[PDB]
Amino acid sequence: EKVEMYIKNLQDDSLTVRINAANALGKIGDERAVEPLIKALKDEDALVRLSAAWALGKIGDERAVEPLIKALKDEDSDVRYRAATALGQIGDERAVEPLIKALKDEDERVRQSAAGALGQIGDERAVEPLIKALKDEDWRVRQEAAFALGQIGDERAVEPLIKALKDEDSAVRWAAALALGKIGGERVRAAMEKLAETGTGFARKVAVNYLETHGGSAGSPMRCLTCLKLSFKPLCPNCLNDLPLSLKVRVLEGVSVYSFYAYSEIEELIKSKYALIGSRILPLLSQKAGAEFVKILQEQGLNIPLYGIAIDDKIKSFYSHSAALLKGFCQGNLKPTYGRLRANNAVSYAGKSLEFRANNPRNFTFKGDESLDYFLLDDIITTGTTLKEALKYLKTLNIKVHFAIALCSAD
Amino acid sequence: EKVEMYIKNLQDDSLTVRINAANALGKIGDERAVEPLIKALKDEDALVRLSAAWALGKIGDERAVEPLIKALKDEDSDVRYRAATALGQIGDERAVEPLIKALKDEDERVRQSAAGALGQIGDERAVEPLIKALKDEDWRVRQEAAFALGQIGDERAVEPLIKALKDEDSAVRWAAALALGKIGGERVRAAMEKLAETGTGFARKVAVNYLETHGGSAGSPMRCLTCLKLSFKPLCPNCLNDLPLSLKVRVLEGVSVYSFYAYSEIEELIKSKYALIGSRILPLLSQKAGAEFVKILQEQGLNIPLYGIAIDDKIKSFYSHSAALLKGFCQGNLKPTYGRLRANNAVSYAGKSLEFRANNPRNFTFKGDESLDYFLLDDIITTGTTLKEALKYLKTLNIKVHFAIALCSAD
Ligand SMILES: O=P(O)(O)OC[C@H]1O[C@H](OP(=O)(O)OP(=O)(O)O)[C@H](O)[C@@H]1O
Ligand SMILES: O=P(O)(O)OC[C@H]1O[C@H](OP(=O)(O)OP(=O)(O)O)[C@H](O)[C@@H]1O
Ligand SMILES: [Mg+2]
Ligand SMILES: [Mg+2]
Ligand SMILES: [Mg+2]
Ligand SMILES: [Mg+2]
Ligand SMILES: [Zn+2]
Ligand SMILES: [Zn+2]
Repeated sequence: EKVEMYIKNLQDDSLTVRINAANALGKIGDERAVEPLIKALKDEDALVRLSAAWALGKIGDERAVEPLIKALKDEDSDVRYRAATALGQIGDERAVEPLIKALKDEDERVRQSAAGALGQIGDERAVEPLIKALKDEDWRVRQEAAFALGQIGDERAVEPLIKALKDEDSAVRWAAALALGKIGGERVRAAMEKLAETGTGFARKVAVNYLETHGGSAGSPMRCLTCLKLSFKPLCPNCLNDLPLSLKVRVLEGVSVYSFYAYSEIEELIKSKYALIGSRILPLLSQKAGAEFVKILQEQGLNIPLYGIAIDDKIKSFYSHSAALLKGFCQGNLKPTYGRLRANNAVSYAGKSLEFRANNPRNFTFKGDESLDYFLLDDIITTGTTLKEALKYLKTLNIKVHFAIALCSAD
Repeated sequence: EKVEMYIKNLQDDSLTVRINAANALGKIGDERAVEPLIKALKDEDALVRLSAAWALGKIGDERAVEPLIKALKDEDSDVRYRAATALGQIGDERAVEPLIKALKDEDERVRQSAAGALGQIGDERAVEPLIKALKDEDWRVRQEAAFALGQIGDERAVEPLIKALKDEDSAVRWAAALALGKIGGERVRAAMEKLAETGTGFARKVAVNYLETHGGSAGSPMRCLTCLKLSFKPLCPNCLNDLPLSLKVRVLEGVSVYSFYAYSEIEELIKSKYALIGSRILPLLSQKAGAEFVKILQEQGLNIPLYGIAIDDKIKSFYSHSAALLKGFCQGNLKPTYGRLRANNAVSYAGKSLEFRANNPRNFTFKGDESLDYFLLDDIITTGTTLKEALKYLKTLNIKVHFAIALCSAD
């Protein structure tokens, strides 16, 4: 590195060489450049003074705090702006009182950068002056003071920030709503409830999102089961989107079988198929799967009306589980049919060997129109025994089965 | 409707007619079918008894509560299961004590359906018996008791549910973690902190998501600026994904100009370009835009290395705003270049008429290799004055400008 070369270039006669040396020492900043840059703050030209101030904040050494405090009283508003920004970047408590005075500066950029620096330092002494800054003539200063109050997290700012939600500027209302959510509490919850209902823009977005996780509280309010956010469906769209959809194809009895999820990735959701609460989760997964499958059929060219057959469930389930899973999957040219195929025995293959499954068949029975174009759907495929049996049985009845869907794959 | 026809079919001699009448009255359920269905609960066949019980819960009339309580002591476990489910669907407090006894049933399905019904009713009296049910031999009963305790929301269940996070079944741990998050509090926050760090599966997912919004609390912890969730980037991927990306194309000086967002949809994020906190939001938006644009170039066939030129920013910004916006956009065959194009005046067109803009030009200056394949990038297009001027200037210098990018559109 050339750190020591740039340190020498700070005392050059050429202005463009002195400036480039200060900017270079801001990127490749070493503690060796701190003392030479402190001297560069007393340069004749303001372009060198502001570049040295910028570089000192980028280095972050506590030695530059006192000369940067003197640079807050500089004749040039660009040098004052850089000194205020740098003081917050360093984060030393000594800059708090000098930065509080900079909040009353003539230049709106110096006021704004001093407010942001006070939030970066996080000292409680800045709370009252930043509350006054929420009534500045420049909206950029108001916005920066609201953001700084949220970074400090002092409750003394709650009522002034609630009044800032009625500001004329959209970015100021947004900064105030954010600051409120960062502080939290009962007065904030009540302000968010009014802002979500009557507010607009990004301020309303913050309020709506805050109430999804904090508000709406009740013993039994409908919530998402993977993130606990308030949601009418047991899986919010964000959580549903995060579920890994892995498409696989196997050929069983000449019929193509499509799976959409791996058992290892949705194990708990599958295990909860006979739970009261975790029941309505599977129709959400099959709706996601059916939407991708309908695109596959269009790419294939299979645009004929198709009729779904589900393996009829027994009294061991809370509701018509297969009917709900099939109703969710069906969309586009897919249409659901109920009670066409049923097993004469209620044996469970879960956790059983391939030998047990092959020796315990479900005696299938078909009851419906045989001239229709069908497809069968089931929740999971482990060994393919159940599907091979259903396909073989319907093939003997001369029934058109275009494909089979097994939502989840364990094979 | 045929409600009164099905009411008569309940007293038919044919078994298949009596069953279909009870099932039909469960879908097209009227209060007129309640008294006939109460009589159908005392049928000789269990298939009629369970269908009448199912239909009574679907109707939800309080008159069926007492005969369904008697149906909890039925000889058939399928009729008991249906009576327990229906009692929770109605939600009458009178079923609480009879359902508490059903938690000790021989059939694991009756115990499970009674636990879920107790959670639907929401009465506090079920808390202690449901806590005992968290130690059932059947994991489906344990899972249902954990879900029911979360629906009641009584704090007496916190410590037994914290012990359920160490259950041998994955769905039971998941149900217990959900129930804890639904109750909330300091003991829950501490249990979520250990579960997020040391747990696995969906139980860990719930814990991680709960801590993103409730935990990690500090005065200045890095948070998302649209949902307040803990996030190192000022916009979490979920919030970034929700931002409406609207691609538009205009031709300025023969050069195609691409925009990716509407000003009306990201107004506050654009307005905050010169704010300290809201600064790093725009490079996130241009990274999202550049990822879609790189797919457009591949579809077009423009696979040549392209070099980005940004309109150089002045001392009015916190950092190199254009450099950060260009660095975020560039990916794939797009490579960034800095300080090649600069305006000799710092006039601001924001909120000015088309007349003001056309009479106040930015005297552009190019400094770089002219033989390169370039593209220019800017944050917003309102009237196209700035872009028409930059393109016209570079065209006179015989410089290859393949296209222009204006992240945001106000035109
Ligand atoms: O590919 P396979 O080896 O045939 O296994 C798949 C079958 O296993 C499950 O049924 P199960 O018999 O366990 O019924 P259940 O719904 O009563 O648990 C599942 O619902 C499928 O029907
Ligand atoms: O399409 P147009 O009509 O030319 O307007 C677009 C220009 O307006 C803004 O610049 P501005 O002059 O406001 O600079 P600023 O960043 O200092 O506010 C923006 O950054 C573009 O340069
Ligand atoms: Mg099954
Ligand atoms: Mg559907
Ligand atoms: Mg500009
Ligand atoms: Mg990038
Ligand atoms: Zn969710
Ligand atoms: Zn977010």
